[PDB]
Formats: sequence, structure tokens, C-alpha cells
Amino acid sequence: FTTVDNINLHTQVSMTYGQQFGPTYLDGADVTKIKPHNSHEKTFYVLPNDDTLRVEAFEYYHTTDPSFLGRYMSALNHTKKWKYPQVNGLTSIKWADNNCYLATALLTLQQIELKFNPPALQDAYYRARAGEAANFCALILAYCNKTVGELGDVRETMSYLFQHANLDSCKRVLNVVQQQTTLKGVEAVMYMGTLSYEQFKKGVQIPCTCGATKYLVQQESPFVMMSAPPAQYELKHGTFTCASEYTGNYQCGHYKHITSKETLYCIDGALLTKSSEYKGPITDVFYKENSYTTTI
Ligand SMILES: Cc1ccc(OCCN(C)C)cc1C(=O)N[C@H](C)c1cc(-c2cnn(C)c2)cc(-c2cncs2)c1
Ligand SMILES: [Cl-]
Ligand SMILES: [Cl-]
Ligand SMILES: [Cl-]
Ligand SMILES: [Zn+2]
Ligand SMILES: [Zn+2]
Ligand SMILES: [Zn+2]
Ligand SMILES: [Zn+2]
Ligand SMILES: [Zn+2]
Repeated sequence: FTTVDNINLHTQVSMTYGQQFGPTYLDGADVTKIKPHNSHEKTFYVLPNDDTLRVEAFEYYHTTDPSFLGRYMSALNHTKKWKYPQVNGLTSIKWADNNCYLATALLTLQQIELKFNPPALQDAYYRARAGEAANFCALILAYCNKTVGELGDVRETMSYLFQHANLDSCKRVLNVVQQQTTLKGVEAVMYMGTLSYEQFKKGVQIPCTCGATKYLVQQESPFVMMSAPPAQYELKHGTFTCASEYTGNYQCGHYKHITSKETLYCIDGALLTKSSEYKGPITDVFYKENSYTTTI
């Protein structure tokens, strides 16, 4: 049977699989060169060749890029080989093929409230919290055009993931000095420049178009992401939801994830380290907000 979304299966009935069905993938491995066998007979992924499959493909993945299915299947061939151990109630990834940014992003995703627009992302996202995050990690690579082993940046991975999610209800009003602007969607949840969410509310010096300082006026969202170039940062118990640590040179460095439970927990792959106070190089800090109205 040939399916493009795995929730809409179509029946089909020597000649290589590629000449019969086009590009054919079984369990994330190309069987285009492979011939039919009595063992193969099952369910095979195929790039859509008719409008019925093209419509079903968009309904599940929300993309029409034909290379998407091939890159997703190729990424899935590696992710299912990875082990996904659960540490401190969170589904992480055992480090393999430079996935330190994937695991840090996966740990951060389970702790922020997010609804994905494509059903493929959402179904795998629920499966990811359950412990089966193979399809979810492969989809992340496919939507981000990143390949397995490629060096990935967490705040960029989040940026593309936030674009494929419902952030319409998120909103941010910023005033720079008196001129205030409104940011909606991904811009409302992300800011590059500083890690302290308090500093963002108090004001940050920004280049004036005339010459200014930038302060937050209103924030209606379920969370806020604060990004900055990697620098030594002090993390206190209860001030942050989670953070991402970067230790190394540009692109080459390793990614580590710190979360704030009853004590600060630090997750590197499958390893977990606990400390009451943690000071280290941090590039992204995540904060939980529901509504903010400035006192200014
Ligand atoms: C792992 C990785 C993979 C891919 C990747 O791609 C980026 C290019 N992209 C456009 C495709 C980046 C990274 C990556 O090293 N990220 C860390 C967080 C980082 C960031 C920044 C940074 C971000 N903004 N500014 C203004 C500075 C600086 C450094 C360092 C500089 N000197 C020593 S460390 C490290
Ligand atoms: Cl879309
Ligand atoms: Cl989408
Ligand atoms: Cl918080
Ligand atoms: Zn969409
Ligand atoms: Zn691999
Ligand atoms: Zn001015
Ligand atoms: Zn404490
Ligand atoms: Zn790494």
C-alpha cells in the first residue's frame, strides 16, 4: 500500500519499486532500486504523483517542496537509530551525529506551550513527549533544511519551528525613546541581544535612527525567548524555565540544556547533572509569561 501521510493509505498492486510507484521509501530507506519481495509485499511512502496524494501531503505536512519527503525519510533513517532516554521526566536524545542542538531543542519544547500547525508535527510532538521522538526529530530536520550531522543553532531551529506554529495570539508592544511598535507572532516571542527578561522590561540601549533605549510595554504570550551571544551567565532557582548552554567555538561548539526544577538540572545528552546554582556560558534563556503590562 502507498501512503503519503500514513493516515490515508491507498492500495496498490520483479519490476523495481521506483519504476512502478516513483520514489518509494520503506522505514526511511529508499527502495527505489529494490525489487518487490514476498517480505516487502506493507506500507510504503511515495512522493505524490497524483492530486489526491498531493492534497493529502499538504494536509499533513503543509509543504509542497517535493524534496521534503526525501529529506524527511533520509533524516528518519538516522533518528530511529538514536536512543531517546528520559531524564528527569523529559525526553532527551543520546548524543549522536551532532544532535546536541536537537536534544536541547527537544528538551526545551516539552517545557514550553506550543501548538504546531502541520498535523505531522503535532502528532510527532505528542509522540515525542511520550518518549517516541524519532519522527519528531526527523521532521525538525526536514522543515529546517538541515541534514543529519550538520551543525545547527538552537535559536534558529526554534525560529523556524515557531514559524510553523500558532503564534497569532502572541503579541509584543515595544517603545523606543516616544515611538512604540507592535510585534506579532514569532517576533513577539524572540528577542536577540540580552538574556535577562527583566532587563528587556527595564530597557536596553539600541541604536537610534536619529542618533536610544528599547523597553517592553506589553506581552501577551505563553512564553518569551531571550537570546544573546554566548557569555558567562548566572542562573537562579525559579527565575527561568530553561536555558541552553553553548561551550565551544562558532558552529563547532557543543549544546547543553539547563532546566529549573526544585534544583537546577543540567542535561547533556543522556547525562544529567544537578546543582543549586549554575554559572556558565548561556546563549538562550526561556521565560514563562502569560500577560505583561508595563508600569511605565
Ligand atoms: C552550533 C552552531 C551551528 C550553526 C550555526 O549557524 C549560524 C549561522 N546561520 C546563519 C546559519 C551557529 C552555531 C553556533 O555556534 N551558535 C552559537 C549559539 C553561537 C552564536 C554566536 C552568535 C549569534 N549571533 N551573534 C551575533 C553571535 C556566536 C558564537 C561564537 C562566536 N565565537 C565563539 S562562539 C556561537
Ligand atoms: Cl502553510
Ligand atoms: Cl505551518
Ligand atoms: Cl519563568
Ligand atoms: Zn502550515
Ligand atoms: Zn546516523
Ligand atoms: Zn530619532
Ligand atoms: Zn532555591
Ligand atoms: Zn554537539
